[PDB]
Amino acid sequence: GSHMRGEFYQQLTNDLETARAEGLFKEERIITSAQQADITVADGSHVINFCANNYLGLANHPDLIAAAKAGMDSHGFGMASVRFICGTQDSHKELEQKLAAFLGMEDAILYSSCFDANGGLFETLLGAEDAIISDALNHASIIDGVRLCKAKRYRYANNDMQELEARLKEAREAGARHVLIATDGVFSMDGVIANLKGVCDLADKYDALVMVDDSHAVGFVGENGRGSHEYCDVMGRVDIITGTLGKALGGASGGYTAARKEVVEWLRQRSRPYLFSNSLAPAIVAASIKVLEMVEAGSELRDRLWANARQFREQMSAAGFTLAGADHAIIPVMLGDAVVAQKFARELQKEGIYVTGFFYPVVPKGQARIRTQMSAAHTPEQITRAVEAFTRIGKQLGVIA
Amino acid sequence: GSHMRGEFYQQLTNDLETARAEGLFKEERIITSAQQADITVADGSHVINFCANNYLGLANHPDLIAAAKAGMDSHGFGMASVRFICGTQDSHKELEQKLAAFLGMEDAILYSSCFDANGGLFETLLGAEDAIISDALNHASIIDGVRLCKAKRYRYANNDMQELEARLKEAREAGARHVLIATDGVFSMDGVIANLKGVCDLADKYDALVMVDDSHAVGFVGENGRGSHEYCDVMGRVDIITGTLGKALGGASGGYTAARKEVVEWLRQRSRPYLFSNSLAPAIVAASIKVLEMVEAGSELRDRLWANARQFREQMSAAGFTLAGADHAIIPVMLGDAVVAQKFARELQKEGIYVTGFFYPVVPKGQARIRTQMSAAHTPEQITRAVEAFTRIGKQLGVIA
Ligand SMILES: CC(=O)[C@H](NCc1c(COP(=O)(O)O)cnc(C)c1O)C(=O)O
Ligand SMILES: CC(=O)[C@H](NCc1c(COP(=O)(O)O)cnc(C)c1O)C(=O)O
Repeated sequence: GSHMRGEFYQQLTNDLETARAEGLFKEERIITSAQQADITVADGSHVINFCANNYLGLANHPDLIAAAKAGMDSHGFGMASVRFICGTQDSHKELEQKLAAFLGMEDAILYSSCFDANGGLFETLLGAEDAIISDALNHASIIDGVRLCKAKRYRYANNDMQELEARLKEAREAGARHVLIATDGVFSMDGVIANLKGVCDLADKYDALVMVDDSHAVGFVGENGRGSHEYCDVMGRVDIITGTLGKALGGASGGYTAARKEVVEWLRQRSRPYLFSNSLAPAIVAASIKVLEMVEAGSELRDRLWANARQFREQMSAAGFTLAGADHAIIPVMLGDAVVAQKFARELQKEGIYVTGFFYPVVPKGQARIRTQMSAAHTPEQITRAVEAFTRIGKQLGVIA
Repeated sequence: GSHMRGEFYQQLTNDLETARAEGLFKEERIITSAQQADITVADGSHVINFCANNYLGLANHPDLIAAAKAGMDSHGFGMASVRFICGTQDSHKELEQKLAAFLGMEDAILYSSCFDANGGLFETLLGAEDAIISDALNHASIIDGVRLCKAKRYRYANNDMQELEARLKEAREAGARHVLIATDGVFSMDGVIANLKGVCDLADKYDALVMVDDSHAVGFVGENGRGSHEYCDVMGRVDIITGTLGKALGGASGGYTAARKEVVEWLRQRSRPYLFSNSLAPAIVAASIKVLEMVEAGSELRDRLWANARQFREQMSAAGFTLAGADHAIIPVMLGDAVVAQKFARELQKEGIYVTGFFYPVVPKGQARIRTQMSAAHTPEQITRAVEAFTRIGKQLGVIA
């Protein structure tokens, strides 16, 4: 019979139509240009993109494209193999060495994404006798990595050092052997930088390891763009740092875990995504080696980005919008209702501003928002223009007075 | 205090030392050339690679490199965004449409790897009231995808249709709502092709969905290279098919899930790796569109691959070796002892043959082997050389008489 399978398919169709009615259906907008500030969409119109992880504006940089091409010319198109078989080229090692040095760590191991780095981290290093204490606002990739781990789990309210301490005492009282605190370096839907000084101080007091996902920090957060550990001045106090090559560092693909030598080598020996998934492509490896140099010499880019973030926040703050977070390129405009968020975004596009509405499940129901993201590429003029558009539409939709 | 953190690092060091003592430490060998049959290693010497997923020899093909370059010239280096925000270009949709048509499915959704396509599949479609029945030999990526799902789990011995039916009865009698059978199309460490005819017939009898991971079949298995569903004559009967772009289809990176339109759209709306991980890079998207045309152009590469597989299996079997599986490019030479596998691999490189030893945890302890993989790029002479080297070393080591 096909009664149950028929139901499976019918409920999917029903649930999709229901999502649409509730303003929860994500529609993909086709972009026909390369990733940059000024993009072109399907109908050929030009709009300013204010929602990319292209923080330093390098996603379409000539130098990275050139490096990628040179990489394919000398090292090929694909490895067609996981690292331990025949997927390790000299350039993979050069990149890992360069990454470890950049982050101030002993070694680094490559993955095809930070989602995988996180997924293949916890289960490999901790077990049933251990405990993991996570910030409740942690990224989905951290949560899923922790779900695959046998360690006892505990959670503390976002940036709440009082609860973190309570959970640490709880874990230790329960007899946990090794304890690890896991937190985003920057909470991506809120534009909030973690309180790593507070976290590390507690880690010392309770003998716990510290893991930080710096996907939305590496390359532009910190005076040398090293990440949240530099920004919070706890360099050397974070045991494990994971990151991505798909954000500020090029935006193509790839991720990694940087830590002490023992951790990294054990990950190479037992991390499932590393053992059972393709090695990073030569084009990405080559371009990533080049991007780290561009980042190290990107002080002017960071200055621009930082100036852009303060301009947009200051101006939107003056306009009366409710904005989450502080001191980061991610500036979420809080709207609550998903239908209003989608409408606001569509109206903004008519005004030449490209942003996306965020709603369940990427963010909680009732807490919909438009997460804007500044880039070093944006000009003061574009930002003023975006602000004037947000203000006009915000007033028309009853979002602001 | 720091007793526990100190112990954490010491134990990792102890674990590493214990691993190499038992012949379970994987050393990576640096390759300085592009991926191909005749590769170059660190010291500049040339060796023939018989352990790559480069089934059609396209990993360093000039047409793919050219397509990748053109893709970057028009679409940039990276998307620096997940698909629903600003990571969808016209080319992403084009590739998904081409993949769907190629596989004989309604639609397809791209991921950065098949590891993640599997990881983000099950949890999104099934829940606590459902059941997943898995072939015991399933790949780690399927297993980890199932581990994130709340559905009740059942396992059946590899290719055991009797036990598969037993579990289907068990699940249904237990009151399961939706039941899904999950299986590799080709089991990668053994070179065994799944019995999809038997699986699908049973799926109909018990009203169950069927999922197949065709990573080691898409592009070269089947008269038209469509995969195990074509080979087993069950095209259209497999509800969900996942695959990779990192094997026969180029070998760079990327994965996908193909299924009915409503399944695919629901995945776009709720699959975690899709919502919270970078969109596929333009270079890979472009090259992938080209590779599908290359696979379709004719049967020449597939013919050579199968002739090569036939030759190696016949010659190695006549030479006295114990081999696993049948009828596939993957031809495992069973050695049992990890120390012997490691030694055999090293001795083979001295003879100009590059293969790798496989042991715990990639395969059970006591079941070490050297998994060879034929490629359309291999020549009859290279294979004969390989067989002669294997024979010579095998006799020297006492693996064969
Ligand atoms: C290369 C191997 O040794 C082989 N590959 C992994 C694999 C995947 C993952 O593909 P991605 O690189 O993540 O796109 C998916 N399914 C299967 C069945 C396999 O084998 C392996 O694991 O042996
Ligand atoms: C692009 C977003 O909207 C943002 N990015 C994801 C993310 C990752 C995954 O990086 P990969 O693309 O897998 O290399 C890892 N950590 C964090 C903290 C985030 O946010 C997002 O999720 O909102």
